[PDB]
Amino acid sequence: KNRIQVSNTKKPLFFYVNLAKRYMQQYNDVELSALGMAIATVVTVTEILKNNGFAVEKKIMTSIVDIKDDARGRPVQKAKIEITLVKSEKFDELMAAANEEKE
Amino acid sequence: KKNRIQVSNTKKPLFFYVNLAKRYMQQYNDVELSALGMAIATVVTVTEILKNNGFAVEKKIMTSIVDIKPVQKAKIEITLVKSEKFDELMAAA
Amino acid sequence: KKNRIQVSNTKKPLFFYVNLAKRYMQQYNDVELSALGMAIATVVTVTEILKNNGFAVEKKIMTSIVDIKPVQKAKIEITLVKSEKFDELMAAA
Amino acid sequence: KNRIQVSNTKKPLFFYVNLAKRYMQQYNDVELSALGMAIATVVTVTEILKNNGFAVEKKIMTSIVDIKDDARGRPVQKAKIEITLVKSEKFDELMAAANEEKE
Ligand SMILES: [K+]
Ligand SMILES: [K+]
Ligand SMILES: [K+]
Ligand SMILES: [K+]
Repeated sequence: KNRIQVSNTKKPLFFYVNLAKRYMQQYNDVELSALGMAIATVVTVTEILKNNGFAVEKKIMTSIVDIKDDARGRPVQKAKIEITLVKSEKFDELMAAANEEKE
Repeated sequence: KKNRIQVSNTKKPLFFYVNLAKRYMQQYNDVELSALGMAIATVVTVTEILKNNGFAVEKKIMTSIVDIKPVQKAKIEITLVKSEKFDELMAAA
Repeated sequence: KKNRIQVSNTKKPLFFYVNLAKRYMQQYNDVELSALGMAIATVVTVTEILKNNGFAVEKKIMTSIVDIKPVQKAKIEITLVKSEKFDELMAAA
Repeated sequence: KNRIQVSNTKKPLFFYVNLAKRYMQQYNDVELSALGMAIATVVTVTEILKNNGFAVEKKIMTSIVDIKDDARGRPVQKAKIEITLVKSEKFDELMAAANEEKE
Protein backbone atom coordinates (compact mmCIF):
# COMPACT_ATOMS: atom_id res chain seq x y z
CA LYS A 1 0.00 0.00 0.00
CA ASN A 2 2.83 2.40 0.89
CA ARG A 3 5.46 1.24 -1.63
CA ILE A 4 6.84 3.41 -4.42
CA GLN A 5 8.94 1.80 -7.17
CA VAL A 6 10.77 4.34 -9.34
CA SER A 7 11.03 3.15 -12.92
CA ASN A 8 9.03 5.49 -15.22
CA THR A 9 11.29 8.00 -16.96
CA LYS A 10 8.25 10.12 -17.85
CA LYS A 11 7.59 11.10 -14.22
CA PRO A 12 8.81 14.40 -12.75
CA LEU A 13 10.84 14.16 -9.53
CA PHE A 14 8.08 15.84 -7.53
CA PHE A 15 5.62 13.06 -8.47
CA TYR A 16 7.72 10.76 -6.25
CA VAL A 17 8.38 13.36 -3.54
CA ASN A 18 4.64 14.16 -3.29
CA LEU A 19 3.62 10.48 -3.35
CA ALA A 20 6.13 9.77 -0.54
CA LYS A 21 4.56 12.66 1.40
CA ARG A 22 1.05 11.27 0.80
CA TYR A 23 2.06 7.75 1.93
CA MET A 24 3.82 9.07 5.09
CA GLN A 25 0.66 11.09 5.86
CA GLN A 26 -1.60 8.06 5.37
CA TYR A 27 0.57 5.25 6.76
CA ASN A 28 3.31 6.96 8.83
CA ASP A 29 5.96 5.27 6.66
CA VAL A 30 6.77 4.77 3.01
CA GLU A 31 9.08 2.37 1.19
CA LEU A 32 10.98 3.65 -1.88
CA SER A 33 12.76 1.27 -4.22
CA ALA A 34 14.63 1.49 -7.50
CA LEU A 35 17.17 -0.29 -9.66
CA GLY A 36 20.20 1.01 -11.53
CA MET A 37 19.72 4.47 -13.02
CA ALA A 38 16.64 5.05 -10.87
CA ILE A 39 18.66 4.84 -7.60
CA ALA A 40 19.66 8.50 -8.08
CA THR A 41 15.94 9.42 -7.93
CA VAL A 42 15.31 7.56 -4.68
CA VAL A 43 18.48 9.07 -3.16
CA THR A 44 17.31 12.59 -4.18
CA VAL A 45 13.76 12.11 -2.87
CA THR A 46 15.23 10.95 0.43
CA GLU A 47 17.65 13.87 0.66
CA ILE A 48 14.82 16.29 -0.01
CA LEU A 49 12.53 14.81 2.65
CA LYS A 50 15.37 14.82 5.21
CA ASN A 51 16.87 18.26 4.53
CA ASN A 52 13.42 19.81 4.54
CA GLY A 53 12.34 18.25 7.79
CA PHE A 54 9.64 15.84 6.60
CA ALA A 55 11.18 12.45 7.22
CA VAL A 56 13.52 10.30 9.26
CA GLU A 57 15.07 7.24 7.68
CA LYS A 58 14.52 3.89 9.34
CA LYS A 59 16.20 1.53 6.90
CA ILE A 60 18.35 1.92 3.79
CA MET A 61 19.25 -1.47 2.14
CA THR A 62 21.33 -1.51 -1.09
CA SER A 63 22.21 -4.82 -2.75
CA ILE A 64 22.94 -6.59 -6.01
CA VAL A 65 20.00 -8.65 -7.35
CA ASP A 66 19.54 -11.01 -10.26
CA ILE A 67 17.06 -9.87 -12.90
CA LYS A 68 15.64 -12.37 -15.40
CA ASP A 69 16.83 -11.40 -18.89
CA ASP A 70 15.62 -13.36 -21.92
CA ALA A 71 17.87 -11.74 -24.56
CA ARG A 72 20.94 -12.24 -22.31
CA GLY A 73 20.19 -15.93 -21.74
CA ARG A 74 20.94 -15.77 -18.01
CA PRO A 75 20.07 -13.19 -15.32
CA VAL A 76 21.69 -9.76 -15.30
CA GLN A 77 22.82 -8.19 -12.07
CA LYS A 78 21.60 -4.75 -11.00
CA ALA A 79 21.95 -2.65 -7.91
CA LYS A 80 18.69 -2.18 -6.01
CA ILE A 81 18.04 0.34 -3.20
CA GLU A 82 15.18 0.06 -0.71
CA ILE A 83 14.56 2.99 1.66
CA THR A 84 12.00 3.10 4.46
CA LEU A 85 11.18 6.61 5.75
CA VAL A 86 8.91 7.53 8.63
CA LYS A 87 7.17 10.77 9.41
CA SER A 88 9.28 13.23 11.35
CA GLU A 89 7.94 15.11 14.39
CA LYS A 90 7.77 18.26 12.23
CA PHE A 91 5.92 16.67 9.25
CA ASP A 92 2.44 17.85 10.23
CA GLU A 93 3.55 21.40 11.04
CA LEU A 94 5.46 21.59 7.76
CA MET A 95 2.58 20.26 5.64
CA ALA A 96 0.33 22.82 7.36
CA ALA A 97 2.83 25.70 6.98
CA ALA A 98 3.16 24.95 3.24
CA ASN A 99 -0.29 26.51 3.02
CA GLU A 100 0.08 29.06 5.86
CA GLU A 101 -2.08 26.93 8.16
CA LYS A 102 0.18 26.52 11.22
CA GLU A 103 -1.35 27.54 14.60
CA LYS B 1 12.84 3.80 -35.56
CA LYS B 2 15.02 0.83 -36.75
CA ASN B 3 18.31 2.55 -35.78
CA ARG B 4 16.90 4.43 -32.76
CA ILE B 5 17.56 3.23 -29.18
CA GLN B 6 15.19 4.64 -26.54
CA VAL B 7 16.70 4.28 -23.09
CA SER B 8 13.86 3.72 -20.61
CA ASN B 9 14.45 0.34 -18.95
CA THR B 10 15.93 0.58 -15.44
CA LYS B 11 16.53 -3.20 -15.40
CA LYS B 12 19.08 -3.04 -18.22
CA PRO B 13 22.87 -2.99 -17.62
CA LEU B 14 24.69 -0.03 -19.21
CA PHE B 15 26.58 -2.31 -21.57
CA PHE B 16 23.22 -3.47 -23.07
CA TYR B 17 22.87 0.01 -24.54
CA VAL B 18 26.57 0.36 -25.41
CA ASN B 19 26.59 -2.96 -27.28
CA LEU B 20 23.26 -2.26 -28.96
CA ALA B 21 24.63 1.05 -30.22
CA LYS B 22 27.66 -0.75 -31.63
CA ARG B 23 25.47 -3.36 -33.38
CA TYR B 24 23.24 -0.63 -34.85
CA MET B 25 26.30 1.26 -36.15
CA GLN B 26 27.50 -1.95 -37.79
CA GLN B 27 24.28 -2.14 -39.82
CA TYR B 28 23.10 1.44 -40.31
CA ASN B 29 26.42 3.32 -39.92
CA ASP B 30 24.64 5.67 -37.55
CA VAL B 31 22.52 5.35 -34.48
CA GLU B 32 20.07 7.57 -32.65
CA LEU B 33 20.00 7.44 -28.84
CA SER B 34 17.11 9.10 -26.97
CA ALA B 35 15.95 9.43 -23.35
CA LEU B 36 13.92 11.42 -20.90
CA GLY B 37 14.79 12.84 -17.52
CA MET B 38 16.66 10.35 -15.33
CA ALA B 39 17.68 8.30 -18.40
CA ILE B 40 19.62 11.20 -19.96
CA ALA B 41 22.58 10.27 -17.73
CA THR B 42 22.71 6.86 -19.42
CA VAL B 43 22.67 8.32 -22.93
CA VAL B 44 25.45 10.73 -21.96
CA THR B 45 27.56 7.92 -20.54
CA VAL B 46 26.99 5.66 -23.56
CA THR B 47 28.13 8.52 -25.77
CA GLU B 48 31.23 9.30 -23.69
CA ILE B 49 32.24 5.61 -23.77
CA LEU B 50 31.81 5.33 -27.55
CA LYS B 51 33.76 8.56 -28.05
CA ASN B 52 36.58 7.88 -25.53
CA ASN B 53 37.14 4.33 -26.76
CA GLY B 54 37.33 5.33 -30.42
CA PHE B 55 34.12 3.76 -31.85
CA ALA B 56 32.03 6.79 -32.71
CA VAL B 57 31.77 10.43 -33.74
CA GLU B 58 28.75 12.51 -32.78
CA LYS B 59 26.77 14.13 -35.59
CA LYS B 60 23.95 15.75 -33.59
CA ILE B 61 23.11 16.22 -29.92
CA MET B 62 19.67 17.83 -29.32
CA THR B 63 18.37 18.52 -25.71
CA SER B 64 14.92 20.06 -25.29
CA ILE B 65 11.95 20.23 -22.94
CA VAL B 66 8.92 18.24 -24.03
CA ASP B 67 5.33 17.95 -22.85
CA ILE B 68 4.15 14.55 -21.63
CA LYS B 69 0.35 14.07 -21.36
CA PRO B 70 0.86 18.05 -18.97
CA VAL B 71 4.20 17.55 -17.28
CA GLN B 72 7.45 18.80 -18.75
CA LYS B 73 10.53 16.60 -19.09
CA ALA B 74 13.98 17.08 -20.58
CA LYS B 75 14.72 14.85 -23.59
CA ILE B 76 18.08 14.23 -25.22
CA GLU B 77 18.52 12.93 -28.78
CA ILE B 78 22.05 11.97 -29.86
CA THR B 79 23.05 10.81 -33.35
CA LEU B 80 26.33 8.90 -33.71
CA VAL B 81 28.22 7.65 -36.73
CA LYS B 82 31.05 5.16 -37.05
CA SER B 83 34.56 6.51 -36.52
CA GLU B 84 37.45 5.63 -38.87
CA LYS B 85 38.56 3.01 -36.31
CA PHE B 86 35.17 1.34 -35.77
CA ASP B 87 35.53 -1.63 -38.15
CA GLU B 88 38.99 -2.50 -36.82
CA LEU B 89 37.87 -2.21 -33.19
CA MET B 90 34.92 -4.48 -33.88
CA ALA B 91 37.14 -7.04 -35.65
CA ALA B 92 39.64 -6.99 -32.76
CA ALA B 93 36.88 -7.61 -30.18
CA LYS C 1 30.08 34.23 -14.91
CA LYS C 2 27.97 36.24 -12.36
CA ASN C 3 24.68 34.61 -13.44
CA ARG C 4 26.20 31.20 -14.30
CA ILE C 5 25.83 28.20 -11.94
CA GLN C 6 28.31 25.36 -12.55
CA VAL C 7 27.04 22.15 -10.97
CA SER C 8 30.06 20.15 -9.81
CA ASN C 9 29.75 19.68 -6.04
CA THR C 10 28.50 16.23 -5.01
CA LYS C 11 28.08 17.43 -1.39
CA LYS C 12 25.34 19.91 -2.31
CA PRO C 13 21.61 19.15 -1.91
CA LEU C 14 19.54 19.57 -5.09
CA PHE C 15 17.61 22.47 -3.60
CA PHE C 16 20.91 24.42 -3.23
CA TYR C 17 21.00 24.66 -7.02
CA VAL C 18 17.24 25.18 -7.39
CA ASN C 19 17.25 28.05 -4.88
CA LEU C 20 20.43 29.56 -6.32
CA ALA C 21 18.82 29.57 -9.77
CA LYS C 22 15.79 31.37 -8.33
CA ARG C 23 17.98 33.98 -6.60
CA TYR C 24 19.98 34.56 -9.80
CA MET C 25 16.75 35.00 -11.81
CA GLN C 26 15.59 37.57 -9.25
CA GLN C 27 18.68 39.69 -9.96
CA TYR C 28 19.65 39.02 -13.57
CA ASN C 29 16.28 37.86 -14.99
CA ASP C 30 18.11 34.92 -16.54
CA VAL C 31 20.44 32.25 -15.36
CA GLU C 32 22.89 29.89 -17.01
CA LEU C 33 23.23 26.35 -15.62
CA SER C 34 26.15 24.18 -16.76
CA ALA C 35 27.53 20.72 -15.95
CA LEU C 36 29.63 17.83 -17.15
CA GLY C 37 28.91 14.14 -17.31
CA MET C 38 27.32 12.82 -14.12
CA ALA C 39 26.19 16.35 -13.14
CA ILE C 40 24.02 16.76 -16.25
CA ALA C 41 21.26 14.83 -14.44
CA THR C 42 21.18 17.55 -11.78
CA VAL C 43 20.92 20.38 -14.32
CA VAL C 44 18.10 18.52 -16.08
CA THR C 45 16.22 18.02 -12.83
CA VAL C 46 16.69 21.66 -11.73
CA THR C 47 15.27 22.72 -15.09
CA GLU C 48 12.28 20.36 -14.92
CA ILE C 49 11.45 21.62 -11.41
CA LEU C 50 11.64 25.29 -12.43
CA LYS C 51 9.51 24.58 -15.50
CA ASN C 52 6.90 22.31 -13.84
CA ASN C 53 6.43 24.63 -10.87
CA GLY C 54 5.95 27.73 -13.01
CA PHE C 55 9.12 29.75 -12.22
CA ALA C 56 11.01 29.65 -15.49
CA VAL C 57 11.02 29.41 -19.28
CA GLU C 58 14.00 27.95 -21.12
CA LYS C 59 15.71 30.15 -23.71
CA LYS C 60 18.58 27.86 -24.76
CA ILE C 61 19.64 24.28 -24.04
CA MET C 62 23.03 23.35 -25.58
CA THR C 63 24.53 19.77 -25.13
CA SER C 64 27.93 19.03 -26.67
CA ILE C 65 31.04 16.90 -26.25
CA VAL C 66 34.08 18.74 -24.94
CA ASP C 67 37.75 17.89 -24.51
CA ILE C 68 39.17 17.94 -20.98
CA LYS C 69 42.99 18.02 -20.70
CA PRO C 70 42.46 14.42 -23.62
CA VAL C 71 39.27 12.84 -22.37
CA GLN C 72 35.87 13.65 -23.81
CA LYS C 73 32.89 14.56 -21.65
CA ALA C 74 29.32 15.64 -22.37
CA LYS C 75 28.49 19.18 -21.21
CA ILE C 76 25.06 20.77 -20.95
CA GLU C 77 24.44 24.53 -20.87
CA ILE C 78 20.90 25.70 -20.09
CA THR C 79 19.73 29.33 -20.09
CA LEU C 80 16.52 30.15 -18.19
CA VAL C 81 14.49 33.33 -17.89
CA LYS C 82 11.77 34.32 -15.46
CA SER C 83 8.24 33.21 -16.33
CA GLU C 84 5.25 35.57 -16.08
CA LYS C 85 4.44 33.99 -12.69
CA PHE C 86 7.93 34.21 -11.17
CA ASP C 87 7.55 37.42 -9.14
CA GLU C 88 4.23 36.29 -7.65
CA LEU C 89 5.58 32.83 -6.80
CA MET C 90 8.58 34.38 -5.08
CA ALA C 91 6.37 36.80 -3.11
CA ALA C 92 4.07 33.94 -2.03
CA ALA C 93 7.02 31.86 -0.79
CA LYS D 1 45.43 2.64 -0.41
CA ASN D 2 42.56 0.87 -2.18
CA ARG D 3 39.82 3.51 -1.75
CA ILE D 4 38.16 5.34 -4.63
CA GLN D 5 35.95 8.37 -3.88
CA VAL D 6 33.87 9.47 -6.87
CA SER D 7 33.43 13.23 -6.92
CA ASN D 8 35.16 14.70 -10.01
CA THR D 9 32.67 15.40 -12.80
CA LYS D 10 35.54 15.67 -15.29
CA LYS D 11 36.39 11.96 -15.06
CA PRO D 12 35.12 9.41 -17.59
CA LEU D 13 33.33 6.36 -16.16
CA PHE D 14 36.13 4.05 -17.27
CA PHE D 15 38.65 5.98 -15.13
CA TYR D 16 36.82 4.56 -12.09
CA VAL D 17 36.21 1.11 -13.60
CA ASN D 18 39.92 0.78 -14.52
CA LEU D 19 41.11 2.12 -11.14
CA ALA D 20 38.83 -0.41 -9.38
CA LYS D 21 40.39 -3.12 -11.56
CA ARG D 22 43.90 -1.93 -10.68
CA TYR D 23 43.14 -1.86 -6.93
CA MET D 24 41.53 -5.36 -7.01
CA GLN D 25 44.64 -6.61 -8.86
CA GLN D 26 47.01 -5.03 -6.32
CA TYR D 27 45.06 -5.50 -3.08
CA ASN D 28 42.39 -8.15 -3.82
CA ASP D 29 39.68 -5.68 -2.77
CA VAL D 30 38.66 -2.10 -3.45
CA GLU D 31 36.35 0.30 -1.64
CA LEU D 32 34.19 2.67 -3.73
CA SER D 33 32.37 5.58 -2.15
CA ALA D 34 30.28 8.51 -3.32
CA LEU D 35 27.69 11.02 -2.19
CA GLY D 36 24.48 12.21 -3.83
CA MET D 37 24.70 12.47 -7.61
CA ALA D 38 27.89 10.40 -7.65
CA ILE D 39 26.10 7.30 -6.23
CA ALA D 40 24.89 6.48 -9.77
CA THR D 41 28.57 6.20 -10.84
CA VAL D 42 29.51 3.80 -8.05
CA VAL D 43 26.38 1.71 -8.76
CA THR D 44 27.31 1.55 -12.48
CA VAL D 45 30.96 0.64 -11.84
CA THR D 46 29.76 -2.15 -9.56
CA GLU D 47 27.23 -3.46 -12.07
CA ILE D 48 29.89 -3.49 -14.76
CA LEU D 49 32.42 -5.40 -12.63
CA LYS D 50 29.76 -7.94 -11.61
CA ASN D 51 28.06 -8.53 -14.97
CA ASN D 52 31.42 -8.89 -16.66
CA GLY D 53 32.79 -11.38 -14.19
CA PHE D 54 35.51 -9.32 -12.48
CA ALA D 55 34.18 -8.84 -8.99
CA VAL D 56 32.09 -10.16 -6.14
CA GLU D 57 30.59 -7.72 -3.67
CA LYS D 58 31.40 -8.13 0.00
CA LYS D 59 29.67 -5.13 1.52
CA ILE D 60 27.30 -2.43 0.26
CA MET D 61 26.46 0.22 2.97
CA THR D 62 24.17 3.17 2.08
CA SER D 63 23.34 5.80 4.69
CA ILE D 64 22.48 9.42 5.33
CA VAL D 65 25.41 11.51 6.63
CA ASP D 66 25.79 15.06 7.86
CA ILE D 67 28.03 17.28 5.75
CA LYS D 68 29.40 20.54 7.18
CA ASP D 69 27.94 23.44 5.19
CA ASP D 70 29.04 27.01 5.95
CA ALA D 71 26.54 28.84 3.70
CA ARG D 72 23.65 26.75 5.12
CA GLY D 73 24.61 27.48 8.73
CA ARG D 74 24.10 23.88 9.87
CA PRO D 75 25.03 20.53 8.27
CA VAL D 76 23.26 19.29 5.16
CA GLN D 77 22.27 15.67 4.82
CA LYS D 78 23.39 13.57 1.86
CA ALA D 79 23.15 9.93 0.93
CA LYS D 80 26.50 8.15 0.91
CA ILE D 81 27.22 4.69 -0.58
CA GLU D 82 30.25 2.57 0.32
CA ILE D 83 30.89 -0.61 -1.70
CA THR D 84 33.63 -3.16 -1.05
CA LEU D 85 34.36 -5.51 -3.98
CA VAL D 86 36.77 -8.42 -4.04
CA LYS D 87 38.41 -10.16 -6.95
CA SER D 88 36.32 -12.91 -8.48
CA GLU D 89 37.77 -16.33 -9.34
CA LYS D 90 37.64 -15.34 -13.02
CA PHE D 91 39.37 -11.92 -12.63
CA ASP D 92 42.84 -13.08 -13.66
CA GLU D 93 41.62 -15.07 -16.65
CA LEU D 94 39.49 -12.15 -17.79
CA MET D 95 42.28 -9.57 -17.44
CA ALA D 96 44.51 -11.94 -19.42
CA ALA D 97 41.86 -12.65 -22.10
CA ALA D 98 41.32 -8.90 -22.60
CA ASN D 99 44.67 -9.05 -24.37
CA GLU D 100 44.37 -12.60 -25.81
CA GLU D 101 46.78 -13.95 -23.19
CA LYS D 102 44.75 -16.80 -21.64
CA GLU D 103 46.45 -20.25 -21.58
K1 LIG E 1 -5.14 26.71 10.56
K1 LIG F 1 14.88 0.60 -32.72
K1 LIG G 1 28.39 32.54 -10.81
K1 LIG H 1 50.00 -15.99 -22.39
